[PDB]
Amino acid sequence: SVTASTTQGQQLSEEELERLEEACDMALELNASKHRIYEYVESRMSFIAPNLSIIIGASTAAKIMGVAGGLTNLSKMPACNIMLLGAQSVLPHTGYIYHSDIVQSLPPDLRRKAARLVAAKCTLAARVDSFHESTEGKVGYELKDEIERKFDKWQE
RNA sequence: AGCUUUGCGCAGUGGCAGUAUCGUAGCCAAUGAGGUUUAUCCGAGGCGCGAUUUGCUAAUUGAAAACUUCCCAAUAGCCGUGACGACUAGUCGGCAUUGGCAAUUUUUGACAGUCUCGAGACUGG
Repeated sequence: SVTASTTQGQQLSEEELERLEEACDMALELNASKHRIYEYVESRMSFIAPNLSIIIGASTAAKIMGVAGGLTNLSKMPACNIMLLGAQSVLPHTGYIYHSDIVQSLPPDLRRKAARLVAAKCTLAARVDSFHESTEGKVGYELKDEIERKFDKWQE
């Protein structure tokens, strides 16, 4: 309001205002579509791979389940490849679980090691939901408590 | 029967030893430590804290450097002299101590160097 009192800006057209209006309307369409996709992918990924979704987050769980080629290919991958799963001058030897929110929830030098912590345990989680045990996700909850317990252990 | 591999133990030669060797009871660690190289790859301990027995010998200071001393008194050659003694003023033997013992015959150095085949020669300017 303070800088709308002094804008130094000229008015738009009617075509310019309606062009910006439909641009903002399709932008809200893209935002609501993104959140609809997010809700569906978290629901169906908590059904398909509950423990991996609990550890990493179900969108990144779906990304590393897809680029590996499903759960039954994600299990028989080691922990040192699921770290680099989704890789490609921005950061090297990084996968989809380096740019996760739970691996960016810490200082920038605390990052790489944390990737190896989230890659290993979720690999266990991936193996745990390659067979259909722990459908409620208790292995994911226990391992995720272990993850952020180690994160709080490293932090001050 | 011989050869031989791997791990461990013992001893020995040699090498290394504070960017070395360990402890860790605190935490983490193959359910993955730690990764800038080659990363759909590698794979072992890591971070902190804390360390760096025993016998022998030398040397120094110190009065004393840790295994059951100092001090006084006396005892442990010959020419003269004094007595005692012996033998005829003289001689001899032993004992004793109240002066002396580097000037040719002795005990305060004619010795030292050299040369020749047990024996001699040369020099000491």
